Amino acid sequence: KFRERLKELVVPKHVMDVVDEELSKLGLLDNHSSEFNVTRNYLDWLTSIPWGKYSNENLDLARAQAVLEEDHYGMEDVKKRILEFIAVSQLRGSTQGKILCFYGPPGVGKTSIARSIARALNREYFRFSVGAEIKGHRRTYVGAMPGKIIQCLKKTKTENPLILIDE
Amino acid sequence: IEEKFRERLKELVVPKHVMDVVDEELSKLGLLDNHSSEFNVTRNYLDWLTSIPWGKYSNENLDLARAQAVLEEDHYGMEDVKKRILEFIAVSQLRGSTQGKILCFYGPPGVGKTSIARSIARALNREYFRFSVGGMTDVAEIKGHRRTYVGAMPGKIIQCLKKTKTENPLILIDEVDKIGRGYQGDPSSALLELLDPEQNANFLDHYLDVPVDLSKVLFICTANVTDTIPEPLRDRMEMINVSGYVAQEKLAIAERYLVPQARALCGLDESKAKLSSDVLTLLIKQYCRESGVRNLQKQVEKVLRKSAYKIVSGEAESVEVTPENLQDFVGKPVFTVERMYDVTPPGVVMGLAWTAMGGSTLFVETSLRRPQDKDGSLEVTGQLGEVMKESARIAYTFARAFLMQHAPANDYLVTSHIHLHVPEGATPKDGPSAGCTIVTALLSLAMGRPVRQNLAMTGEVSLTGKILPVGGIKEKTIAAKRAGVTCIVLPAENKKDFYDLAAFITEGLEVHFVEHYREIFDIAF
Ligand SMILES: Nc1ncnc2c1ncn2[C@@H]1O[C@H](COP(=O)(O)OP(=O)(O)OP(=O)(O)O)[C@@H](O)[C@H]1O
Ligand SMILES: *[B]([O])([O])[C]([C][C]([C])[C])[N]C(=O)[C]([C]C1=[C][C]=[C][C]=[C]1)[N]C(=O)C1=[C]N=[C][C]=N1
Ligand SMILES: Nc1ncnc2c1ncn2[C@@H]1O[C@H](COP(=O)(O)OP(=O)(O)O)[C@@H](O)[C@H]1O
Ligand SMILES: [Mg+2]
Repeated sequence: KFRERLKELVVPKHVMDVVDEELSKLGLLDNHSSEFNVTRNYLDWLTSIPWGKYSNENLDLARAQAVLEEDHYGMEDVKKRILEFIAVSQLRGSTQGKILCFYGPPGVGKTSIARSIARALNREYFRFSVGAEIKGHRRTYVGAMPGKIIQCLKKTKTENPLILIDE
Repeated sequence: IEEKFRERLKELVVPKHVMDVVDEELSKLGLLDNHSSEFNVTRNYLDWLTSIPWGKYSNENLDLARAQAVLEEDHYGMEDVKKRILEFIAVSQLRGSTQGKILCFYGPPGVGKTSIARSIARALNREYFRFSVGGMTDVAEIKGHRRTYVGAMPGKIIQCLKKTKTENPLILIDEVDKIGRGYQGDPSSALLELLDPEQNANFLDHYLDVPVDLSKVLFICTANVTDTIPEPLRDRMEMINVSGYVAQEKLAIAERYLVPQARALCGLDESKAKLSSDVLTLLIKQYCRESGVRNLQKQVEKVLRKSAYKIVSGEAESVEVTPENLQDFVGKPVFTVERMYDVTPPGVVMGLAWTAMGGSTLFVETSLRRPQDKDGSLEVTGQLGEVMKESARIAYTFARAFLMQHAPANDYLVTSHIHLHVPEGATPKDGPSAGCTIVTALLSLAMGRPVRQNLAMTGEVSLTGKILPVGGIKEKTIAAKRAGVTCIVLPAENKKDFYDLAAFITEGLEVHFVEHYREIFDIAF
C-alpha cells in the first residue's frame, strides 16, 4: 500500500528512485528483524512527507483584513504592516526575501498574531521553539527521527505551511 | 511467555500506537530462540511495555469536605496552599474528568514545602511518588537509555508509572532549583519536556520509545529560591509562596506535632518531662525566631534529651522544665531584652524596623552637640544608608518648619547643633521610614517633652509633612506587640495592610492612622 500512499501525490524522480530502491532492499532483508524495521521506517518517512500537495493561497486583501480583524482587538499598526506585506507578496508573485519579526514586551500577542496570519493566508500553521536539532539525526539507530521541519511537513501534509520560529 | 504478556493487557485500555508496537514485538518471540540475547532483550522490553498502566487511574477523591479535613489534619495553616488544592479539586470537578496542574512551592527552609506533598496526595487519593533533582547530572535518570545497550533501563518517570500502577499520580519533584546543568546531556531540558503541558502529553522515554500521556499527573516542584530555576522551566509553573510562621503559629505547630513526635522519639511522656505552654512560648520568643520550624524542633529535642539524661543517670527521676531553668537546658538566649529604654528621656523616640528574624524595635536618640540653646546643624550617626540620611535631612527641614509655625519663639532646631543617633552602632540600617520618628525626636528635644511612653510609629514624611506608606507592617506590628507597645501609629494608606493581619497579631493594639504630621503631633503629646 506504500505505492498507494503516494499514488495520487505528484512525486519527483529522484524520490521515487530511492523509494523503489528501498523497496527492493527491503525485499532483500528478512522481515521482523533488527535490519528490516529500520529501513521500513525510513521508507515510511520517504512516502509520508508530501511533494505535490499544496494549499490554495489566500491572495485577497479584503478576506485577509477580515480574518485579521476578527481576532486580535487593537494592533492596528501591526495589522497595517501585515496587510502591506501581503500586498507586496501578491505583487511580487512570491513571498520569500526578508523574514518578518515581531518584538515587544512579553505577553503582547506575538505568537497568536502569527497563528492568525497563518489562518489569513490559508497556510497551515506550525510552531517550533528555538528557545543540529533542525537538521535531524542519522540512521545509525541513534536518532531514528527526522528534524522538526520534516515533521512539520508530515503533520501539516502541505508543502507551503507557515512555520513560526518562536522566541 | 506470550500468554501472560497478552493476558496482562486485559484490565487496561491500550492505545493503538502502542498496541501495534507490542504486537510487532510479540511476533518476534516465536521466531527467536530462548537461548539468545535478543530473546531476553525483547522479553524484558515486553515486560516493561505490558507493565505500564496504559489507561487506568485511581479513585480520585473529589469530595471537598473530606479533602479539607485530611489537609488540616497533617499540617497547621498553610492556607495559601490548601486553598489552591481545594480550588484545584473544585475546578477538576466542575469540568468533568480529572485534571493535572504543575505547581511549584517556594519559601524559606523548614516551612512545610516537601512535607505537604504526601498529605496533598492523601487528600486527592493519589499515588504519591517523589524523587530529588538537586545534584542530578545526566538525563538518563529522567529519560533512560536505548534498549540496545546492555543494561538499559527506562528512567525515573516510567518506573514511577510502573510502581504507582496508575497514570494520575502526584509526582513531587524536589529541589528543582539546585538542578545540575551539565551540558553533555542537560537534565533541565528533560525536565522541560516533562513539565511542558503542550508536549508532556507525549513523553518519549528512551527505553519505551513509545509516547506516554503524562498530562493527568499533578507535578509539584519544591524550590528554596526561584531565581536559579531555569527561566523556561519557571515559565511553566504556578509559583505559590509558602511563607514562614509567627510565634503563635509556631506554638500551635509545636504543641500539636513537634513535641509529641519528639516524645515518641526520646521515649519520655508528660509524666516524666513537663513542657508547659509558657515554657514553649518563652522558648519560641527568646530562641527560635526564624521562619521555619526545624530550629524549634531541634531545641525541643535538646530539652528532651537533657531530661532523658537526667533521668537515666539516676539523678532526678522527673524533670520539671520551668521558665527559670530554661538556660540550663538550651543555653544563652539569642534575643533577650526587646527594648533598650523603659522610660524615654525627652529626646529619644521608639521606631519599628523589619528583619528576617521577626521585627525589631530601634530608638532614635538625639542630643545637643554643643553648649547653647550662624545656623544649627545635624550630625547623623549609626551606620545609616543614603536613603535614611536623606530622610533625616527631610525630617530636619520639616521639623524646623513645624516648630516655626507651632511655637514661633523657640529658636531651637535653628541655632542648635544636634547629634542624631540610632543605637546599635554596629548594625547597618536603611529605609525611608522613621521620618516621622526623626521629626518627633527633634521636636521632643526642642520642646523638652518626652513623648507618650508606650508609643511606636513608622512612616515616611515629605517636605510639607505628609505621611506616606511603608512596607513590612506585619513584622513591625509583631515587634511592637512583642516589646509591649500599646499605641502604634501607621500611615493612613496602610490601613488595608494592618487590617489584613491575623486577629491575634493586633489584639490589644491601639492603632492610629494618620495622613499629615499634625495628627502625629497631637497623638505624641
Ligand atoms: N505548617 C506546618 N505544620 C506542621 N508541621 C510542619 C509545618 N511546617 C513544617 N513542618 C514540619 O517540619 C518539617 C519541615 O521539613 P520540610 O521537608 O517541610 O522542609 P522543606 O519545606 O522541604 O524545606 P527545605 O526544602 O528548604 O529543606 C517537616 O518534618 C514537617 O513535618
Ligand atoms: B523602613 O521601612 O524603611 C525602615 C526604617 C528603619 C531604619 C527604622 N527600614 C527597615 O526596616 C530596614 C529594612 C528595610 C525595609 C524597607 C526598606 C528598606 C529597608 N530594617 C533595618 O534596617 C534594620 C536595622 N537594624 C536592625 C533591624 N533592621
Ligand atoms: N490584541 C489581542 N487580542 C486578543 N487576545 C490577545 C491580544 N493580545 C494578547 N492576547 C492574548 O494574550 C496572550 C498572549 O500570549 P502570547 O502572545 O502567546 O505571548 P508572547 O507574546 O510571549 O508569545 C494570548 O493568549 C492571546 O490570546
Ligand atoms: Mg524539602
